[PDB]
Amino acid sequence: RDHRKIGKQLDLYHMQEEAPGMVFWHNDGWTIFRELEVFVRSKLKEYQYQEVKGPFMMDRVLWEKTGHWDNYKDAMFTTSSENREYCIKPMNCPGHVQIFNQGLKSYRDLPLRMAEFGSCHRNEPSGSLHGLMRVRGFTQDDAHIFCTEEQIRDEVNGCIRLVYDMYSTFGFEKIVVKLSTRPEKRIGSDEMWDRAEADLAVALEENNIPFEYQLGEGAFKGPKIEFTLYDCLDRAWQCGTVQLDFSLPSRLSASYVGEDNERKVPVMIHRAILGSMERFIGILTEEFAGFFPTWLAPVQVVIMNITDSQSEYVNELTQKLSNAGIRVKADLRNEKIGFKIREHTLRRVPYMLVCGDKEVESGKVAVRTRRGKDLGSMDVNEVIEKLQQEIRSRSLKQL
Amino acid sequence: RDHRKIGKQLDLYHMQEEAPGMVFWHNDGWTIFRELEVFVRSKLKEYQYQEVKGPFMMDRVLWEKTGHWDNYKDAMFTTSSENREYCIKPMNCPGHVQIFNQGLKSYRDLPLRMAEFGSCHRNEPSGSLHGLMRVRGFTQDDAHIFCTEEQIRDEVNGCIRLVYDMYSTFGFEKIVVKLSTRPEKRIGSDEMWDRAEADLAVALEENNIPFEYQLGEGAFKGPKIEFTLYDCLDRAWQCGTVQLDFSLPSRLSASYVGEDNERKVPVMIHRAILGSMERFIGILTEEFAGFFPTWLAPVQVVIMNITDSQSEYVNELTQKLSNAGIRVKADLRNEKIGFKIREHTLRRVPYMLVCGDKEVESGKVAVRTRRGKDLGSMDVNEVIEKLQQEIRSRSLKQL
Ligand SMILES: *C(=O)[C@@H](NC(=O)c1cccc(O)c1O)[C@H](O)Cc1ccc([N+](=O)[O-])cc1
Ligand SMILES: *C(=O)[C@@H](NC(=O)c1cccc(O)c1O)[C@H](O)Cc1ccc([N+](=O)[O-])cc1
Ligand SMILES: [Zn+2]
Ligand SMILES: [Zn+2]
Repeated sequence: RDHRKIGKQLDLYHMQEEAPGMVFWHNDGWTIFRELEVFVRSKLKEYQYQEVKGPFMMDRVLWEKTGHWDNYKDAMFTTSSENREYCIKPMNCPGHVQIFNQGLKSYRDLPLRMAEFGSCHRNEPSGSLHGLMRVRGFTQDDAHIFCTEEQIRDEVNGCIRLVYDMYSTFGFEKIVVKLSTRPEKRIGSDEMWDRAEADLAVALEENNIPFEYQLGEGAFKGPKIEFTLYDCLDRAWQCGTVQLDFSLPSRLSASYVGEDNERKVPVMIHRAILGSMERFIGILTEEFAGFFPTWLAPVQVVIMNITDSQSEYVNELTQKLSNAGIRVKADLRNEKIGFKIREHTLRRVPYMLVCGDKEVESGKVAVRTRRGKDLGSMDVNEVIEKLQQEIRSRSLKQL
Repeated sequence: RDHRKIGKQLDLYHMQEEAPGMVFWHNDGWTIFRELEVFVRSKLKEYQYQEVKGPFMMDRVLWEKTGHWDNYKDAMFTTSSENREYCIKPMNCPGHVQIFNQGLKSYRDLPLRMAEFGSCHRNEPSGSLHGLMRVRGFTQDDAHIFCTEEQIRDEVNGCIRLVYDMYSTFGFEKIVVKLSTRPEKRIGSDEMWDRAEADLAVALEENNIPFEYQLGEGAFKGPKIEFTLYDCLDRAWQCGTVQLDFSLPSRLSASYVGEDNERKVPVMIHRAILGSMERFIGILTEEFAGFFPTWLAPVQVVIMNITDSQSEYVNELTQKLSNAGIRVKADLRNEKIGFKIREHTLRRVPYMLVCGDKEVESGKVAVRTRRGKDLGSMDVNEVIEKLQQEIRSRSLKQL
């Protein structure tokens, strides 16, 4: 249960000192990463999130208008061009406000939910880097919700449902929720904080979450919620964050016309469910110990001949499974079938299809699982339907 | 036919001086961009391209090992960290060789086709920037093929087929192909160039392409092919490039074990079909004048009520179309139906579904196109099937 060893064994990714803290994703690791994005996109569709893409660097003058910039200016990579200085973005939020500021908005556009899979970079001390857990370049399942004060409770509800629904998909059902105190120095009126804290407290009560208040001081932007999942080793991983912001929309001049035809500043809700997805893949690799569920497995099925007489059949099957949307590989190598099955079992391929002489003549295929279970000779279409159901439902367990 | 005006009208993207040459993609522009990636991914699947992801910056020491670095060092953004200097990648190729250099390879791994949608940045003079056509950050449909000398002809054939097949999808069928001369200063033996030029010439003859030899000097890496499409205004756009490389794999220490058990340097083939995809969207926006084909349209269907009596029906329909994989929006605003239809026609929505009292009671829906064609009342499932066929086939024209 070391994602760096499993990552190497399954050829998921690598790192080198020429680019510290930045992942080289190999084909199979990138497959897992794209599948996670597909999964995230399907869950946001339910809430009608927009999906946007912001630029990788912006003028330092823009970043200086955010606020508590001094505290983070040390962690950003900077660059320059034509006597102008840029920061590689360490966060997507100011870019999202730029998109919100294009076009007059009014109350009828809110809540405006805007998600991005945007790569961000931070200049972390090299001594703290570790595998996929602590990186310099990361992509989170990021989004920002622009809403009114009244809409906070409903919007925080949606985030809560999204956290519990996405975590359970992977088998994470023990979840701890920590609310945050209000620090000495904050932006915003006391009244505005008091109402927002009421929204958060009401939203957690309706869902019956047992929350604690965290001992350390919270942010200056607004109240904050952090979600911690526990893996099968009962290890704690803080992944989800919901952060209210009364500061950034005002600093970057976001506004909308309200019902009273009066110009107002939207509330921003920053939130991420998985957090850094490089890290979440690290957690998953260890949670499953490399036995990825079928929908996540880089290679879902391997089809093998016993002799060269079945090679044309195996290629036919492979094309058929591939056209049915299954990540499938043919293994036509000159190796004994017991050698091939063992090799692909060690590489954690969910299903293994064996094609001898009986199967070419019958139109069927012999099915073995990576756990060693012998499922017998099955019709090709039966196998396809069963595989498609396991994939579309993102089932955690096999047939 | 100005993509910057159409881009603004349809709310596809914007740019600002805080990040010159770098696109802020809005929801609808990003939808087009992701659809293009889906399309590219489906065409590469046919050739079993891998898809990888490399880091955004690498040590300047690595970039200096490439060769003709002096010529391009002026165009890269540089940054630094812990008394070490990095270049924001202006190209994906050295990152792909790093991935190839992880793991011993042999002849049985070749050809190894490795694609990436990787964002790259170049420090272009601000005076040359223009819309989506000349940017500082761009993503091309990039790939690198590692192969043997013998495999060049077959590999170049695949690229040729991919160029003609992808361009025709968008309606581009007039294509001009230019081969390149051999410059005075080149890397590689004369013999190695002579054989590779024979591979390229044979590959073009088999496909019956009329090629010209370009007047200007070619690259020093190897022979080169450029493909130029013509749009409906008969404007020439050079998009595809196939560039042989005998230099980079040797400089960055790529090798494989051959059949004779002898260590050898692979040939690299750099290729892109669409080129910069920001630019290709610009070309498409002008080619279609904003009337995107259904599969590309940011919003494929809009469903409208006439009064509040049909709102529940419209929401039901919307959820049904959405579950069927159609990008669909309900328009329940308090506006006359003729006003709503005109508005969504001006925004180039392919299909418009009108729900009055007759349609709620009949279970049908009235269909109007963005060209003004009245298709009559249709069963909901008929509409879904027709829409799914137009989408899955990426048809250029409506029903
Ligand atoms: C304030 O913005 C706070 N943001 C978050 O905690 C946050 C959580 C989930 C999603 C998004 O988009 C969020 O912004 C804070 O700014 C986060 C932050 C910490 C450190 C640095 N840094 O460069 O050292 C930047 C941002
Ligand atoms: C040599 O590599 C040549 N490459 C290409 O033309 C190319 C075409 C299609 C796909 C890929 O991946 C390619 O590399 C050349 O290096 C391209 C290049 C031009 C200019 C700069 N620059 O930073 O000024 C970098 C690379
Ligand atoms: Zn944020
Ligand atoms: Zn290249």
